Amino acid sequence: DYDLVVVGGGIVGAASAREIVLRHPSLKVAVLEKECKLAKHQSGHNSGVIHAGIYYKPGTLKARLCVEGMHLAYAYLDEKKIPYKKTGKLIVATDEKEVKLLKDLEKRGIANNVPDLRMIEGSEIQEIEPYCQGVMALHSPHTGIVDWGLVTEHYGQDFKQCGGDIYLDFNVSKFTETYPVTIHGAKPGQTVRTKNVLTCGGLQSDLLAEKTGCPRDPRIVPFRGEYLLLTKEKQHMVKGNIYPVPDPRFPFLGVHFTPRMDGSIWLGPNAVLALKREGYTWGDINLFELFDALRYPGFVKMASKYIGFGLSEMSKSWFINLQIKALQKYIPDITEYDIQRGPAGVRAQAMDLDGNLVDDFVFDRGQALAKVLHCRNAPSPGATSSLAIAKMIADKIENEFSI
Amino acid sequence: GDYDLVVVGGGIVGAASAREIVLRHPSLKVAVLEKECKLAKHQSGHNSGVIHAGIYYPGTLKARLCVEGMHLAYAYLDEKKIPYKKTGKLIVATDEKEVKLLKLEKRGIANNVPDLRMISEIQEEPYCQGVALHSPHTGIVDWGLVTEHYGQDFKQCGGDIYLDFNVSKFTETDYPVTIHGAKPGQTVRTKNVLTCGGLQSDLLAEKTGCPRDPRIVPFRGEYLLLTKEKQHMVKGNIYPVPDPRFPFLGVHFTPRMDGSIWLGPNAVLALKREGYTWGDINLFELFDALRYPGFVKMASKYIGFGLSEMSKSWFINLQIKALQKYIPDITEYDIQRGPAGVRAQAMDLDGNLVDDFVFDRGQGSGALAKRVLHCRNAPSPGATSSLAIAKMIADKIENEFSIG
Amino acid sequence: DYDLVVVGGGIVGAASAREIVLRHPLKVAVLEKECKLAKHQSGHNSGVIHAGIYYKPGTLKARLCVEGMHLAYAYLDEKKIPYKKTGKLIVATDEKEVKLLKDLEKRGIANNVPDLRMIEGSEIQEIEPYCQGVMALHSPHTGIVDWGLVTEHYGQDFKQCGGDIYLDFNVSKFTETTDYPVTIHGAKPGQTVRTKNVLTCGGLQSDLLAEKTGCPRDPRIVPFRGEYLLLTKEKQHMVKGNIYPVPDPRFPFLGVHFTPRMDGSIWLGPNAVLALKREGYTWGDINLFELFDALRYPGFVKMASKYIGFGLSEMSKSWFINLQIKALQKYIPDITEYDIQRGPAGVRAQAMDLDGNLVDDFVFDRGQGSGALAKRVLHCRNAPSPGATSSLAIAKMIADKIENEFSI
Amino acid sequence: GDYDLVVVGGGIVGAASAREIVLRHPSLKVAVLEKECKLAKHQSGHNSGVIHAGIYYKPGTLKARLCVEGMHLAYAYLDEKKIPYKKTGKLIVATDEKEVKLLKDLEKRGINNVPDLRMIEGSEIQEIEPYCQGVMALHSPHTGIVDWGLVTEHYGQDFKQCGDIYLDFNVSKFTYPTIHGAKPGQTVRTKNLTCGGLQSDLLAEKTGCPRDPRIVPFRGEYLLLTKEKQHMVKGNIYPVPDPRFPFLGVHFTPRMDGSIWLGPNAVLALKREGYTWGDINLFELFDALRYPGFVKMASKYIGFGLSEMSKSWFINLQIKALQKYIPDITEYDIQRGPAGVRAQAMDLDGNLVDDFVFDRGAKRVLHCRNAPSPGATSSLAIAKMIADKIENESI
Ligand SMILES: Cc1cc2nc3c(=O)[nH]c(=O)nc-3n(C[C@H](O)[C@H](O)[C@H](O)COP(=O)(O)OP(=O)(O)OC[C@H]3O[C@@H](n4cnc5c(N)ncnc54)[C@H](O)[C@@H]3O)c2cc1C
Ligand SMILES: Cc1cc2nc3c(=O)[nH]c(=O)nc-3n(C[C@H](O)[C@H](O)[C@H](O)COP(=O)(O)OP(=O)(O)OC[C@H]3O[C@@H](n4cnc5c(N)ncnc54)[C@H](O)[C@@H]3O)c2cc1C
Ligand SMILES: Cc1cc2nc3c(=O)[nH]c(=O)nc-3n(C[C@H](O)[C@H](O)[C@H](O)COP(=O)(O)OP(=O)(O)OC[C@H]3O[C@@H](n4cnc5c(N)ncnc54)[C@H](O)[C@@H]3O)c2cc1C
Ligand SMILES: Cc1cc2nc3c(=O)[nH]c(=O)nc-3n(C[C@H](O)[C@H](O)[C@H](O)COP(=O)(O)OP(=O)(O)OC[C@H]3O[C@@H](n4cnc5c(N)ncnc54)[C@H](O)[C@@H]3O)c2cc1C
Ligand SMILES: CCCCCCCCCCCCO[C@@H]1O[C@H](CO)[C@@H](O[C@H]2O[C@H](CO)[C@@H](O)[C@H](O)[C@H]2O)[C@H](O)[C@H]1O
Ligand SMILES: CCCCCCCCCCCCO[C@@H]1O[C@H](CO)[C@@H](O[C@H]2O[C@H](CO)[C@@H](O)[C@H](O)[C@H]2O)[C@H](O)[C@H]1O
Ligand SMILES: CCCCCCCCCCCCO[C@@H]1O[C@H](CO)[C@@H](O[C@H]2O[C@H](CO)[C@@H](O)[C@H](O)[C@H]2O)[C@H](O)[C@H]1O
Ligand SMILES: CCCCCCCCCCCCO[C@@H]1O[C@H](CO)[C@@H](O[C@H]2O[C@H](CO)[C@@H](O)[C@H](O)[C@H]2O)[C@H](O)[C@H]1O
Repeated sequence: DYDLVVVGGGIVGAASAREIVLRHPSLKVAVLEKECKLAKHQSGHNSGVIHAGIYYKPGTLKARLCVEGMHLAYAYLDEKKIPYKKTGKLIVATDEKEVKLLKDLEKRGIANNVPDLRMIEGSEIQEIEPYCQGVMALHSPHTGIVDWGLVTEHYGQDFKQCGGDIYLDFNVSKFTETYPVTIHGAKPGQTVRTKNVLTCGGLQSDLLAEKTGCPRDPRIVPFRGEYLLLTKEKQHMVKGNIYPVPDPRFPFLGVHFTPRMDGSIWLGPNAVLALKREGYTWGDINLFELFDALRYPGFVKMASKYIGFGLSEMSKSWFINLQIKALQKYIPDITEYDIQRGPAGVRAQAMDLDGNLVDDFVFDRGQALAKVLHCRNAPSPGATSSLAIAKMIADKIENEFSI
Repeated sequence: GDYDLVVVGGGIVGAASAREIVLRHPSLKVAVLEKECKLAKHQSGHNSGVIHAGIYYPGTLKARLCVEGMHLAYAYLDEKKIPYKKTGKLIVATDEKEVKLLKLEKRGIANNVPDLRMISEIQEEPYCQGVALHSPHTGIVDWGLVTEHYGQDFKQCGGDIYLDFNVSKFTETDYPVTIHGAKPGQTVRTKNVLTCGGLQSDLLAEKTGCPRDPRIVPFRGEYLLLTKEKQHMVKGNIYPVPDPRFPFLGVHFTPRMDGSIWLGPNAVLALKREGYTWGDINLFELFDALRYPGFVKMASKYIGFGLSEMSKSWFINLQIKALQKYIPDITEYDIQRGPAGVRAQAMDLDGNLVDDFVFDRGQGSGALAKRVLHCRNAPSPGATSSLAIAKMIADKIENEFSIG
Repeated sequence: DYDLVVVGGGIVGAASAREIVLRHPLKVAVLEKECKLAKHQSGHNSGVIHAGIYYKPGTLKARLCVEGMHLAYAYLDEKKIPYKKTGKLIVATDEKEVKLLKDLEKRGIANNVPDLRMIEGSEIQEIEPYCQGVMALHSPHTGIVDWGLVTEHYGQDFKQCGGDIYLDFNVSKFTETTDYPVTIHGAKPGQTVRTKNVLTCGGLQSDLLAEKTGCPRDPRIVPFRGEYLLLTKEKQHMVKGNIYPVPDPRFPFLGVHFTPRMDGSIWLGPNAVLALKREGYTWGDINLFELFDALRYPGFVKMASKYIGFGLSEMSKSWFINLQIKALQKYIPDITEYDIQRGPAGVRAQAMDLDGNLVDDFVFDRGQGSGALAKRVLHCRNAPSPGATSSLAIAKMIADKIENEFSI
Repeated sequence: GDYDLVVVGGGIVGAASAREIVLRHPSLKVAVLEKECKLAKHQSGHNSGVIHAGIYYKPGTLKARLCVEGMHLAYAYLDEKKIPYKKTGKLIVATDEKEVKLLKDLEKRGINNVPDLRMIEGSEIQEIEPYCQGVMALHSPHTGIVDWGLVTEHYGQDFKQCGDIYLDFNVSKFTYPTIHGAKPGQTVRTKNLTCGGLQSDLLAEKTGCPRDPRIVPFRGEYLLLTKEKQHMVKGNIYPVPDPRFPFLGVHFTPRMDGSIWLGPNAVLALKREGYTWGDINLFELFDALRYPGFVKMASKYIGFGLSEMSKSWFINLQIKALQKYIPDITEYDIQRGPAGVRAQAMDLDGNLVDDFVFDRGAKRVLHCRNAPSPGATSSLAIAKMIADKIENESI
């Protein structure tokens, strides 16, 4: 019924299916999503920041796609008239040990050609954020905030305006050979036949790849990202984004202060090991989803080296008074009575056999069903670089299937 | 939009109640809010699918609603032209004590289950044995499809079904109550509210002012699928003689409209409200069910019964020794594990399992109170008695909400 | 240093050591890890002296019981050890239990149990006026005793003939050095004992000690806690003797029985609950090393495949004692939950093969090869039930087994 | 009726008090009731055997008063009875400039009338420990190595030679107005204290004392350095610990037999006598976790306690911290050794008790629920304080 279908209604799958039919309008492209609407998981529960590209090492792939995607996104928001607020980004250092890291993020950010990056001292910190302390800060006024869930839906809008079809409530559960390939949903009779596919399963990147002939690695390890909602009384204390100086050994950016479109400013997210693939709450646990997460060889290797950082993140979440004490190192005007537990997101972090966290493209196919391409990982961050990542995925697909 | 009445629940009880209230009053502006993407996505979409004739329940309301609902169901199935098969039920006894309990025959004759005969005798079910009761008016149907037709009739009467509407907060506003969904900006204004939340009967009732009791204790009903190489060994429904102390009818043989033979369901306590799998655990929803005062009181009396259900689930080989008492030519190789349903069992603070109607509301004569009525439980079988209990739910809200 | 070492100060190890020194007046020592002898199974038992009623006629388990019973009474009177000889009344609950009790009557008189006599009706009131039932089986020769006190007398006779008892000696390792090739190391540093041959009756650790020589993991020791209930002193007059239920013949467990102790107390038990620890006498005692290994045993998965229902039954009645009372009221109905109290417990050293069966026979095992430790250290990994009553008979069997394995 | 005074607990505290009591009044009928077979089978038998100089303790405090006095009393007792010991330096070593500040406060608090407190510079470090690095350090040569289990046996040896140690006596309930044991018939009546280490809270509840202060077991795990490199550690090597906790941190310490133990750490034991990780007790966890003060301390000190468990789960991380002192140790050079359990008392607000705590019901009983640290070196000094409190409550 179709030529190629994209499995995944996330911002990556929507932007890829959009980009491929814009350049090739003669291709019947469909999209299968297991949920009611688009961007229900990662791209629907994010902090909503358009990143400038500072943390990523120059000359790498992630440093190029982020800077290119940040300009492609801003140009896309004006064409579609999507609301967005360009607020300041302050990477504030609190002691003499973090400014050395801040000085590395300084030279690393300038090499990526981020627009108008300045390094302010403690005197000018209140000039951008009057309520924030710090020894030194890094100001990136080009960063902005946007609802990536609305951005994801606008991708699907332009997708089917060119002839696409978005099949929502379609839980892909099996691939069969009959248009040679055939896709089967969770409901009986719900089936779609095509020639090739391209999956962007996000949190189920590996499980979709296990139903074609790909190995278990790289396994998707769920990391919950919890947020705290500051009360409306003190929303004026944060004008823009206030980021901390993170540990460069991990891709996590740490809990930060971030405003949103609805005037709400949120505190987060953290790095909490989710005991469930879609474990948005701490109580929700799946025994089968962690027996494999524990029997995975790479998990024991990462835990052998980085168990202390994951447990202290879980410590600051068990007792939020510890998290407040950390946030007071930046804005000491916030107490435990000025916040309340909000929603959270889960990160689909890839992991190899050695325990490293993957931050690179991971395409895989079977060893008819083989030669079905699975995008098991995309470079961070997937939201800002979405349009740039889409073009790169729109190049891998045309050589794997000859379009 | 603004409405007169709002029904929270896309199940067979919420849809039939919403369908009944608009047929009696076509001038009403009634809406339906369902948190899932389709009607009958839980209990009404994960059931055995057999239409009961009320042979186990006389003089009460459940025995009247089931037989009346069974007659109204066959009339609705023929009017809307929905496929159904009169498979017939065969309640077989095995031991000598089960013969005394089956002599269930007197209660079924009083309830006027038509063509009820005490049978064992012969295999005129060929492969079934044992030392029985036949009622050929018991049939099977897709109750999930029946629920969709209730929504089709409700939409044809001017009603709107809001899907993906996860009700999360009732606040005060001509339409003095407003309803908040999960997504920001999802708002519906109404005058009076009726909730049929099924597995979330108590949680929805808590957002108005109702007490914790009765609590909804999840009981997962796992099913085993007899493979196609032996589906011919069961022609109609073959039920065992159950313990009258529990509403669970025990693991039974039941054919489906697609020709498959399903074996079940059992009674395994789910570690989650929507725990359809054995491993899915919600520590919050688990601790509250156990810390509920009525749970330990019920566990102190019948935990051995629930443990044998779990043991037959952990080791399937123990389950077939029971099934071999009815059909001995079934091995461990002829069956596979299938899907499951979770029962919204209501339980009081004393431990007794609720089986009657439970309507609850607020207290202090406010706006959220008196205008939001919660159906915390409906008599079983809910699917078969759906058209029957919908008439009594419509009568309840007509009195409670004053409708013309 | 010594010619023979018997590790384990239980009733089986002390009887074998006492027997082996009387026949060969040999430098033999006894190593016990605990403070005193009979600190486990020999000191945490029902204290009943059985006659061969339940056991198969003509088998070794049935011969040893009546042989050890007659040897015990002769030994109790010889050493002036206090013992009370009441009766064991096995009552049937329903007609289905009358069929099993009829077989136990024929199975008991075949092994010469003096003197079996079936009773029924109002005759049950003549022996126990508070207990009911359809039919019963009377055994006037069944008595009670302090098996822990009996075990200490075995070591008393063992020391009265030149034997040395090593207390607080936790055997940790078996190494080789001659003339005494095998030395035995303890938990404390420097504590060592050299010997020519070693015999191990470790009870709950018979498989762990055998693993330190070269013996396989099977048969594994699976701990089964046996909890007791204390009948209040206000109703201890309601039971005059031993009231036993007819047990399932598939399991060696005799079932929760009414049993008086010689201090006047009436204990109701024991049950058969799986222990989360080899020496887990309480409900909360959990050792993850011993828990996560009893589950990884191949026989444990096979045994639970067929008898998990009987085990969860025992556990459910252990969590809610009201269920246990409803079972005991089928015999003496005037007992309620207010008339009981949680008491101490014992742990059975139940051996299990790889197929899941509970072995109840003699299991001797030595190391592999012609080395020093493999040919001089013999492990008794299981003894026939009951080890306490059959102690004198088991000791003679073990003594003959040692006389052949080591040529003394 | 048999004895006049009964000391429940045969640890180093119970043995020293019973020994001190009979020397003052040789006419008293005194007995010691120990649950285990030998004396010093628990806390006193499972320690680093260090005679503490007393450098961490604030001046003018009671803990600093008994430590400096008990250390001198212990050195006189070891020579009087000819007990083997070795006087090696402790050498408090620092790392970064942030650790030098706390090391400077340790030198000021010590100069508590500590003897011969010299501050090593850096090049002189190799003259005391040639394999240890660091920036600055604080030396004190009169610290000692000792078998505290051997000393406890000598305390009871004198007590038994001055007029009875009842071993295997698990004191159960209470009834010369009777002390019951675990075995039926095991009895002994007295006219007048308990010093149970990990059970001072449970013994007090047998006569009507409140649950507070509770005893929270903290397992102290040790690591045995390989015998092939048992020469890199000549004396003690202690890190600069966080002053908010009584734990001195994992340290290098040699034993009488030449072995060197690395530790102990502070890992929450899941059992009162939980000497290994897998040994847990559910009843003793609903005790500690449901305790009101435990949640208060956990809400403030969970991060430090979680990293301790992380270093215990993976020695991978533990040696990475030890290499900051001597960097010539690998993973194959270490091996998991034995451990001890700390009888840390905790009040209802979460604070860790560090002073004397005596509580009675009902009048003839007196439970020393806690004693100042370190109880091993302060054994003779603390015993003098316990003997003064029991004489007043009218010997
Ligand atoms: C807490 C959090 C905060 C973040 N904040 C930011 C930020 O501030 N800025 C930024 O640039 N990035 C941010 N990100 C990253 C960004 O959200 C993700 O990188 C991006 O959404 C990845 O796109 P995706 O489509 O792969 O994710 P997803 O949206 O999760 O894509 C997966 C989709 O596939 C569907 N699916 C899965 N399995 C199947 C199946 N079998 N059949 C059919 N459909 C299936 C899922 O339902 C889902 O819709 C954040 C991520 C997290 C977790
Ligand atoms: C395993 C099993 C087998 C059964 N077999 C039979 C049989 O053979 N024959 C028979 O007659 N009966 C049978 N039944 C009974 C029958 O299925 C139920 O009685 C019936 O489905 C009850 O109707 P309901 O509306 O409560 O269903 P439900 O679907 O459970 O109704 C609850 C609905 O409300 C929605 N909801 C909950 N909370 C919210 C919220 N906050 N906001 C919005 N929506 C919300 C849920 O998504 C759901 O759609 C069976 C039941 C079970 C569990
Ligand atoms: C609850 C219960 C009730 C019973 N009731 C009865 C009854 O009524 N009548 C009856 O006849 N029988 C009864 N028995 C059975 C009888 O008690 C046992 O069969 C018998 O006690 C076991 O003898 P043993 O010598 O093997 O025992 P144990 O006493 O268990 O012997 C093991 C000994 O080995 C020692 N040991 C272990 N490892 C080492 C080591 N490394 N170094 C040194 N020493 C070590 C232990 O300390 C211990 O003392 C009962 C058993 C139980 C559990
Ligand atoms: C890991 C660790 C390392 C240490 N290192 C050092 C060090 O280097 N230097 C230093 O000076 N100090 C050190 N200490 C401190 C010192 O070892 C202890 O503080 C000291 O032993 C406490 O004395 P105690 O008698 O109360 O202890 P314990 O020896 O525990 O005394 C309690 C005794 O009473 C018995 N008992 C308990 N309940 C009962 C009962 N009901 N009936 C009968 N008997 C009972 C117990 O069996 C035990 O023998 C260390 C402590 C620990 C835990
Ligand atoms: C499964 C077990 C293994 C777990 C896997 C490994 C997980 C690793 C997660 C690393 C921690 C998350 O990322 C971490 O966030 C914290 C908290 O914001 C940052 O912390 C930083 O900012 C916070 C406030 O925001 C300051 O109080 C803090 O002093 C500073 O270090 C770290 O710089 C960053 O490294
Ligand atoms: C607090 C939580 C603890 C659990 C609470 C109590 C839960 C009670 C569970 C009841 C068990 C389910 O319901 C029970 O099903 C079993 C097994 O199908 C039926 O059992 C019947 O049919 C089976 C075959 O299916 C026959 O082998 C059996 O001999 C017969 O009794 C029981 O008659 C019925 O009572
Ligand atoms: C870990 C997985 C495996 C679990 C282990 C399974 C072990 C098997 C358990 C056997 C149970 C103990 O042994 C069992 O005791 C019970 C209770 O006393 C006896 O039961 C008998 O007496 C009791 C009262 O005492 C009566 O209420 C009962 O009707 C009668 O049958 C059984 O006849 C006997 O079989
Ligand atoms: C129950 C949950 C809460 C747990 C309760 C609170 C437990 C508190 C324990 C704190 C940790 C133990 O004590 C802590 O030991 C560590 C490790 O040795 C010391 O750490 C010090 O020495 C180590 C080496 O040993 C160095 O690598 C480290 O850089 C240095 O800081 C800390 O200075 C001390 O504070």
